Amino acid sequence: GIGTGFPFDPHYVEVLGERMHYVDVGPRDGTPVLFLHGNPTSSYVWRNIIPHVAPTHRCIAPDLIGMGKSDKPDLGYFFDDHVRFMDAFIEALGLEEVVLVIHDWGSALGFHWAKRNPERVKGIAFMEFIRPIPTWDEWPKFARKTFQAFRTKKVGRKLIIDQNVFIEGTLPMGVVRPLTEVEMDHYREPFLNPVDREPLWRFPNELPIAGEPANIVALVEEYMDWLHQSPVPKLLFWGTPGVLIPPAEAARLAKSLPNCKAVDIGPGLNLLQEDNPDLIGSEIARWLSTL
Ligand SMILES: [Ca+2]
Ligand SMILES: [Ca+2]
Ligand SMILES: [Ca+2]
Ligand SMILES: [Ca+2]
Repeated sequence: GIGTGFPFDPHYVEVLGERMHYVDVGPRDGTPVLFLHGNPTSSYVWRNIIPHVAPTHRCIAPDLIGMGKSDKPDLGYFFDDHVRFMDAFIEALGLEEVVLVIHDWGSALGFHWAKRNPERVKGIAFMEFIRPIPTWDEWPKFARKTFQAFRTKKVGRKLIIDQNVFIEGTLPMGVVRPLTEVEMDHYREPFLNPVDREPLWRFPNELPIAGEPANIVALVEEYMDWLHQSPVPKLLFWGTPGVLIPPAEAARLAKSLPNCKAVDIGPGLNLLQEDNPDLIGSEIARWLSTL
């Protein structure tokens, strides 16, 4: 019922000497909409949101370096690595201003880029995004020991790299409805070879939890500082119970952030796109027409 196909012609562009894959549809009339996925997804996660937006706006959805159909160089796949590649991807497309639609680690990339380039951002729609997590008590109990293991020396790489737990297990556990075997094939494909799973493991180790990694905590705090000042139009989707963003936090941010509307998508964990793609895509399209 929720679409499982990926009916988008591949686009490729060389970025720092590495080929990155992206979706590019819609009319080049006006401001393009840049969709940024997180862990462990790809542009596949936007496949049922894009068709609501492409009738009126150009839609661009890259696969992060080391993910999706993009090349897979020997990197640490730290956040800093993703910043370098995403900075250069956006410059390769010869764009000017954009609207961002961002999720999970794609939201850290998007917010950090918007803070450094605010004249180029005409709106941000965001969901289940990277915020500072003061203590492990704010991580959902049902996932807490596993994410602590992900961040434990030796233990975490055995789970994520050798056993592929983030794809086989954490991914479906971040979706309320069951994922199909075709959907799982699309998500599993980039990571069928264990040596290619480094980004799946480095990302949970980059989460800003209880002050560490200090560099991530600092950068995320700084773009949240910017978001609390900037007049940029903001659209916050949120679900219950969520994962990164509990309902109480969405409610706080909908009052504190300027020019922000919050949208309740109903039941949702992390991949809100997979539980209510039609509300998310439809409401982004309505919101775009008011900018
Ligand atoms: Ca090359
Ligand atoms: Ca650790
Ligand atoms: Ca299933
Ligand atoms: Ca602050």
